Amino acid sequence: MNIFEMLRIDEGLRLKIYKDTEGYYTIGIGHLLTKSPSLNAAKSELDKAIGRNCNGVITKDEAEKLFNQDVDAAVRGILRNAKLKPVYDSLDAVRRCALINMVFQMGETGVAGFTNSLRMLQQDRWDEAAVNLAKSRWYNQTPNRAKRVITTFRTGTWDAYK
Repeated sequence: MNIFEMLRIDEGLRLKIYKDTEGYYTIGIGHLLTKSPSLNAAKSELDKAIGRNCNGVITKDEAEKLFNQDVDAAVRGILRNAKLKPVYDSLDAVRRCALINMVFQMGETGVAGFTNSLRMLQQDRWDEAAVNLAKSRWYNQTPNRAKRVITTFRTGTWDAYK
């Protein structure tokens, strides 16, 4: 298992514009297009992202490309984030993927607010962090995914992903 595989499992893959769990326009492998209600805005952002007139549809390769960019950007985001980097540096390989996953899903900023959990993670307090992590809107709104991520942080294994 690796980050791509994991995320691929958590985000699914769709070649047509779709609405995510929060109702926002997305495509590919969880690639957010816009928070705007306008499908036109979305089509626009999509064409700008891809570099051609897609008319709401893309190819698999195109999707994978955005995906690569997105994972790369999150890693980097992390590495540049003063609150996040240290955490990431203290974690083992598996747990690193769990952190990237969150960041991909919610943004560096959002993640950066999990102050208490992060601290616990830093200190290797697995179960404590897991409990704290579950006390969140995140958990309450997308429980299955959250559970997967949580478990991963909890155990340092890929069991939740089989």
